[PDB]
Amino acid sequence: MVSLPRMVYPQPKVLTPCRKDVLVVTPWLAPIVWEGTFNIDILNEQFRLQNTTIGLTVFAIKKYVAFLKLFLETAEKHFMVGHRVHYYVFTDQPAAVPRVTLGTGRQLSVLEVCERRFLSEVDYLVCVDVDMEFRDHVGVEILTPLFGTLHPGFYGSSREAFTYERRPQSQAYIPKDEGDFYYLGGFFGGSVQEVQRLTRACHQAMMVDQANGIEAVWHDESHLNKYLLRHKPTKVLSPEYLWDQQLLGWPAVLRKLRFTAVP
Ligand SMILES: CCCCCCO[C@@H]1O[C@H](CO)[C@H](O)[C@H](N)[C@H]1O[C@@H]1O[C@@H](C)[C@@H](O)[C@@H](O)[C@@H]1O
Ligand SMILES: [Hg+2]
Ligand SMILES: [Hg+2]
Ligand SMILES: [Hg+2]
Ligand SMILES: [Hg+2]
Repeated sequence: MVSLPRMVYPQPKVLTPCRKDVLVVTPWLAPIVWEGTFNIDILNEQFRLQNTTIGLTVFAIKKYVAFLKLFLETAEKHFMVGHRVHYYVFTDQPAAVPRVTLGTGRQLSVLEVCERRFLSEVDYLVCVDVDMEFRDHVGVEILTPLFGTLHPGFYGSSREAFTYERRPQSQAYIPKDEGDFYYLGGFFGGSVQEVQRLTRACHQAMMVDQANGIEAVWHDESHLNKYLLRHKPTKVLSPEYLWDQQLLGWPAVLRKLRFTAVP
């Protein structure tokens, strides 16, 4: 809304692509976020001017409460640093949640296991798994009305290979000739409104399947892929945002491993 201040930085080169080894924009013109595609300084400016508040949700149940400490600490070093952050930890063990020191402007809410709440406390919801750790920068370059992340195991495969729900009896069914990408169920987000619409669409889809006595091959992840097929995300994060180094190594194509799994 408000204008940006004087800024000095490398002039974008029209005849010089940033990256030439990967697709940096989808067929529906949504950027695909890769290191080297964005100037964080510009993006930080734009989002700070709007005093943007990002909500980060995680569900730590049972033995998973153990990953909270590493998760929160690493997030404190790489997640939306400089912006307002609100962590929402949904757990079945409120007292097991570790006491993590948070930077200023960042807070944490423990929810023992409504929506209207999210609409008033944050501008964006980022939803991920807890058994993870941040290893590098994960910032506002990902914020958009709706985004999904490319699965680290199929980002170089053809649709026919994707592990979509192939049974026509499931609401998550996707034929072999349909599909843009295979998105990860453990890293998606967008505005509060768009994220609730997605989760509401999936919950209903999952009920219909249960009533029909069937469960999608990859559960939640199967429905997400179906919803994102019909509602193209406004931004797609590259595999840099969710990788398993132990299981997949470190390809030259990935200049950074931002969010990874904890062996
Ligand atoms: C992250 C490694 C990618 C390649 C392994 C296959 O990944 C699995 O893919 C299915 C869908 O086809 C599900 O998404 C599984 N959850 C994926 O497992 C992955 O690997 C295991 C070991 C865990 O790290 C899991 O979190 C990963 O998604
Ligand atoms: Hg969420
Ligand atoms: Hg869905
Ligand atoms: Hg769901
Ligand atoms: Hg979902």
